[PDB]
Amino acid sequence: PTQKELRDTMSKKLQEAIKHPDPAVVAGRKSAIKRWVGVLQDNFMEHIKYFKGDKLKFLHNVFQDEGCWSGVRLDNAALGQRFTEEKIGGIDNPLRKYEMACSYCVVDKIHPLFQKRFESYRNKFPPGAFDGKTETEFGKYVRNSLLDSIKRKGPVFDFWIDRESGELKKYDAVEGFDSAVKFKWSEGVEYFYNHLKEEDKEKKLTEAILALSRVQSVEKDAPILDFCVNKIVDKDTLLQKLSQKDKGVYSLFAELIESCFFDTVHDLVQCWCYKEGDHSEKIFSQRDYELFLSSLSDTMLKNPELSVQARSLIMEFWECGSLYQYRKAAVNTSNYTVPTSGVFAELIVNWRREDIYKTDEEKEIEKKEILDMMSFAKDCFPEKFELFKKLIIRDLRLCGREGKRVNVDYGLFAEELFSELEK
Repeated sequence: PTQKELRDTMSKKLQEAIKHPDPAVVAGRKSAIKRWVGVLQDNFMEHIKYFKGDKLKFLHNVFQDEGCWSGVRLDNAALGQRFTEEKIGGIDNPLRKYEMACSYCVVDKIHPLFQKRFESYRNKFPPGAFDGKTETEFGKYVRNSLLDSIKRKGPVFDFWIDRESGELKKYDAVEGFDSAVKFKWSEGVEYFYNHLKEEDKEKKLTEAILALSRVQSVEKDAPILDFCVNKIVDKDTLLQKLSQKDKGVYSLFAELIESCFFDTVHDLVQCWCYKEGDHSEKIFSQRDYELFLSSLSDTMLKNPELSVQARSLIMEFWECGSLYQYRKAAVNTSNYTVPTSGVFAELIVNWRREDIYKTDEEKEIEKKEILDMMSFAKDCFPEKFELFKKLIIRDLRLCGREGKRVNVDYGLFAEELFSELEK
């Protein structure tokens, strides 16, 4: 397989650890595991790629531990403790412990774990005195050589150890926070956030959100945006600042959706779009709206374990009263195209998906959602509905997407919905 397939395989394997009565909790924790492994790029995959047997079992047992979770998000303080232990439940820790202590800001263990790394690294040099240097000179030389080597894997692994003295470095909370944002180091952002003075927290969170909410955003930005948005106390002031930034609101929603932070997007739609001057003021554009829906339906197919939650957010955008104008324009056919043809096609693909068991009740809920959306398209533009139908069918036939069974005419499934609609 490709590296992407190996990451998806590793995520799916670690997701076997997740069991919980609440389906939203299961889905959210499974998405958290996928972000921890890495989706489009390696995150912790780099450390665990070749783990099998007891090495994988150690990770399984960590993610099975209810103490490692805060709702649907990983509890980094608890994870850091587990990932720096020598053994848990009779299984040796397979991870590079100094690197885990750095990443999770386990400040009581970074220095002693680095000393063990330093002592073994020193063992590749001759056992005597080296080049007549003093012990301090030689210790500074080996430590610098070791840290210069480790820093290739990321600035976090050369952040905590003083080059001159070898001691654990101390950071002011603002300096650490800014460095962690620069490093796209989500664990460090949270660690230093907890050390900011109360009067500084809102300003620093807002700075981070405005800096990262841009079309240049990448996957490692999303956990930082999610963390910062959920720590903001005054969401109305945040919107005022973000709406002054070019594509700021679009970029925030888009990055959160693509990384499956669905609960956060739900919360922001409620705060910013379902809130009750100009009653019809918009905070994102018609095209932004269509891109939210298309991103959600694409994420739904890529992550079927989240399909219920993705559909919920699609319907939140669809039925939001302040967005009714966008909803209508989203089903308007013009120049032989309709903005939501792919969304409808992907909802149909999801509805007909059979690789995971779903009850007849869940299938009927999915079907009714689709029929209700199609009925709206027909009611808005009855004279264009025949073209609308053709475009959905063509979109189903033109794309071979995830979750779509090969050599199956999905257009026939669309025709079944269309037929029920007329009668």
